[PDB]
Amino acid sequence: GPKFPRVKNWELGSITYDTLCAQSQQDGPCTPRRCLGSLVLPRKLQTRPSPGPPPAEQLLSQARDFINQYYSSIKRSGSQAHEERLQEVEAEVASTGTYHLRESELVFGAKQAWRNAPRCVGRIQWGKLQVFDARDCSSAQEMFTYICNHIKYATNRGNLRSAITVFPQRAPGRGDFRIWNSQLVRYAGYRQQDGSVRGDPANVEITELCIQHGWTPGNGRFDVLPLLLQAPDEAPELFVLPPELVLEVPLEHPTLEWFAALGLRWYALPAVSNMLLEIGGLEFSAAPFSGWYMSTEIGTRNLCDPHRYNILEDVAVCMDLDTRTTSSLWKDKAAVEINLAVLHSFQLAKVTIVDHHAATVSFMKHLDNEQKARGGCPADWAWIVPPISGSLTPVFHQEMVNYILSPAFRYQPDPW
Amino acid sequence: KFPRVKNWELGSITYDTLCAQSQQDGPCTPRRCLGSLVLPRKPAEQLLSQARDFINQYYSSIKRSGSQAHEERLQEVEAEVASTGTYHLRESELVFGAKQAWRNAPRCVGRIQWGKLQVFDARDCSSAQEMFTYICNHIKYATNRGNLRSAITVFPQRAPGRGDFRIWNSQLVRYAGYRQQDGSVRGDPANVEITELCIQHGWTPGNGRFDVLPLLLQAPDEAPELFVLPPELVLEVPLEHPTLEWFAALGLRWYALPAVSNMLLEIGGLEFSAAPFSGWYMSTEIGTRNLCDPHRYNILEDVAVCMDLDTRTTSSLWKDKAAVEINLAVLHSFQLAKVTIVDHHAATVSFMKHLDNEQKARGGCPADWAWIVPPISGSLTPVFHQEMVNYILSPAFRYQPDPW
Ligand code: HEM
Ligand code: HEM
Ligand SMILES: Cc1cc(CCNCc2ccc3ccc(N)nc3c2)ccc1C#N
Ligand SMILES: Cc1cc(CCNCc2ccc3ccc(N)nc3c2)ccc1C#N
Ligand SMILES: C[C@H](O)[C@H](O)[C@H]1CNc2nc(N)[nH]c(=O)c2N1
Ligand SMILES: C[C@H](O)[C@H](O)[C@H]1CNc2nc(N)[nH]c(=O)c2N1
Ligand SMILES: [Zn+2]
Repeated sequence: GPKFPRVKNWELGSITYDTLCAQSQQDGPCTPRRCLGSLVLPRKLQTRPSPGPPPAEQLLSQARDFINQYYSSIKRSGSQAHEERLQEVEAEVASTGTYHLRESELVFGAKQAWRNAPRCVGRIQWGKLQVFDARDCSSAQEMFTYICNHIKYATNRGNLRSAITVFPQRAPGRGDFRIWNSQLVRYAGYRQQDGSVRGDPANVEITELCIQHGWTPGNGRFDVLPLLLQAPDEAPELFVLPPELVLEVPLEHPTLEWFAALGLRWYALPAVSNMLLEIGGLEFSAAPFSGWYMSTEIGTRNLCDPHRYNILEDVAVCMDLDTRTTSSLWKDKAAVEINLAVLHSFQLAKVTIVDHHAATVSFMKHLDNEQKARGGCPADWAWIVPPISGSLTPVFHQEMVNYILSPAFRYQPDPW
Repeated sequence: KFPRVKNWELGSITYDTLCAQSQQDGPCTPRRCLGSLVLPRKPAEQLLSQARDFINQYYSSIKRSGSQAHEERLQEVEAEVASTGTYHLRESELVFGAKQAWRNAPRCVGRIQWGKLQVFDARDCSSAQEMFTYICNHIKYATNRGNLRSAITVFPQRAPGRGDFRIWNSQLVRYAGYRQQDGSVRGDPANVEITELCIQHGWTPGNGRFDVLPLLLQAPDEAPELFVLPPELVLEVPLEHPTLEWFAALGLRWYALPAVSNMLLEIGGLEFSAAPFSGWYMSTEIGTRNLCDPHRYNILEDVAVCMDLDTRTTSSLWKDKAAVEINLAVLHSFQLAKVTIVDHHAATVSFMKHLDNEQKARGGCPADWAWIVPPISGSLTPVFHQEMVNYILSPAFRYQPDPW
């Protein structure tokens, strides 16, 4: 009947229609001929910068759309203040080629970008975001101050709080503010003479950049990287995070006493720093944000990916499993105990964390909330379903519709 | 252009040029991706173009394209369509077509096996009774006392203005699901509807959790008929665990043969509404989905309690622990009973090899990532880290409506 995607839950038998996808103004990577939904970074997901501001016609339409979004969210659509704000944006773009967001618009926009993020299972929390306005920042040194404050506020001694800090937007003929690091906290990856890697192989490139830029390298598996911070039209400067600001959790297992002897650990705060926050056509190239971890990010991906710390076989050996045959399920067994250790250790340390069952259950609640609020919720099934125990969580059995809404967090090319 | 396809574990890149051979729309558009949907939402020149394409594929496959046999065959097909609005395949074409359809199935992790498929031609079938005989033979052949062999049996194609041959059951082997008026379901809840259909066509029910269903077989424009399978035909494996002695006490079992029987086989524009096929099980189908899905047997909590796990909270990972042991028991029991089965690690490793074979052979391979990645331990398998392109190639296996 309804001219919209029909969405089914196969556990419960229930049916919804997504009308929200009608609001999408940007194409994704799929066509009637082939689905490219499993691609991490298709050409249709990456952006590209250009030294001059967008066609004013293009900016204006994106801006008017956002201003409309804003005035709706405060139930003043069609009002005199709504129309005057539009005029003010048209005028500002007409004379300068760009415009600026009021503070409450920036707050609404940051929350909406999170709410719109199809790959995030944590969106039940979308309305609880502390927005630090840093659009006054004028130096790399000052970015560091703002970032340290963010870290202190967000970490809160283990009672984590979601936050984003927004640095000045891209400007016509002026260099970007950029944080070179992909996260505020990253372990070094040192390429050994044998070709193997000590530390986190995900971080080889950023490690060597830090070294090129004068950082004296350690040689551990868990060396915290310094930040490479870039103010407009300047070489990036190097900043060492004071160790007491970086909360870490040593990993131990509730019953396997040898696990603590492994010397594994992870940091408390997942703070992503290389993403572009786009609002009403405005581009915030530096806008780091943080929440708290879902345990599978640490226990399954970062610790067990073959191209990350790759500890599965080591743990399986300690567990005395048969690692000579796939059918012993030694990988599945070790992976479970590693995830358990992550959960147990974070709880012991009083550091906020959520397991993949609690997380996906809460994401189902989010889906129902959004069905009523907006008539749908953009969601990337492959990313929402956790990397272990897929069909054991409710999201596996939930069909999802994926599409791009703005405000958005977007990937952007590396500054170098 | 053509999609750049990357493996994130190895850093290796391919380009899929095979997708350009797709003449059939999937559900996605540039505005929104619908890849996670289980089912699709919904003259004679068209048939003729599909027929030619397929005949071309066939003669290319035996490397005799442009031959006299090739040109004469195209003319036979064209003459037959022009006069009758349809045509018929030669057995060798059908054997090639059935293998290609499996090969092209984006949701199948077992495609390394695609060239090894026994094709039974059952197109000279005129009655439900004859359908039953063919099905029993298929089952006997494919089961092979536990040394499972992949097979397909192809019943007569659809013809305009006449009902289809259909097997109403979704698989040749299904356990009954009896709806207890106290809300619940005894047996397999996936099969409540077929179970009830059987009863009202005269089946005398059981009351167990694992009662094997009769087949409802339908010849064109006739009520379906009921046929009970001879119990010696249905090989089953009692489930036990290698170390937890209490596991056997759960009374769990599963059948050996995954024989799917409700899909439509399309070859060269011709449609085969009954063409049941079978291979062997990947252990997660049974251990994870069939036994642990909340809307299937849903045994996670029973096993967890037996394992004395803390059910009170998600963060004990009781679900994950119990699932692992359930999958282990399935593997162990099948291996003990000498019945073919493949674990999800071995299966995904073979599929990676298959992807590489196909890249060299065809320049790509249609794959549905969400269906290829197993339902436990996803990122622990190599397929999780492999980008895939999904598209429809013909010959194809397709869904079709239930005939009731
Ligand atoms: C509050 C607790 C939160 C949890 C448990 C959570 C969970 C997750 C997880 C598990 C992922 C997948 C990441 C990966 O596999 O690499 C993800 C992705 C994402 N998250 Fe959330 N998140 C939280 C808060 C936030 C916040 C505060 C923001 C932004 C304001 C955010 C925005 C995003 C975005 C944009 C992605 C897509 C990542 C990408 O494409 O690389 N999340 N989240
Ligand atoms: C030889 C051993 C085989 C293995 C291990 C295997 C494995 C699998 C698995 C695990 C699935 C997903 C099923 C689900 O989750 O419901 C699947 C789907 C599928 N398989 Fe294979 N398979 C095998 C043989 C075959 C054969 C012989 C055929 C056809 C001749 C075939 C055609 C298909 C098709 C069409 C699907 C899609 C199912 C659907 O969309 O409902 N497979 N396979
Ligand atoms: C290497 C790579 C990785 C990724 C995913 C990173 N996603 C991390 C992330 C982002 C936001 C998060 C928010 C909360 C949270 N707990 N984890 C979060 C983790 C995408 C593209 C590329 C590339 N190229
Ligand atoms: C409820 C439902 C389920 C499905 C997937 C069934 N897929 C079974 C299947 C098919 C082929 C197989 C081949 C081999 C094998 N081991 N298992 C195989 C299992 C599709 C549509 C609906 C609907 N409506
Ligand atoms: C190839 C595939 O897209 C890739 O491995 C994806 C799959 N799903 C994911 N899901 C999450 N949450 N995070 C990821 O990095 C990925 N990686
Ligand atoms: C909604 C989602 O597409 C659905 O639950 C899918 C996910 N992946 C799957 N993968 C396999 N192999 N089998 C399935 O039934 C499903 N179900
Ligand atoms: Zn798609």
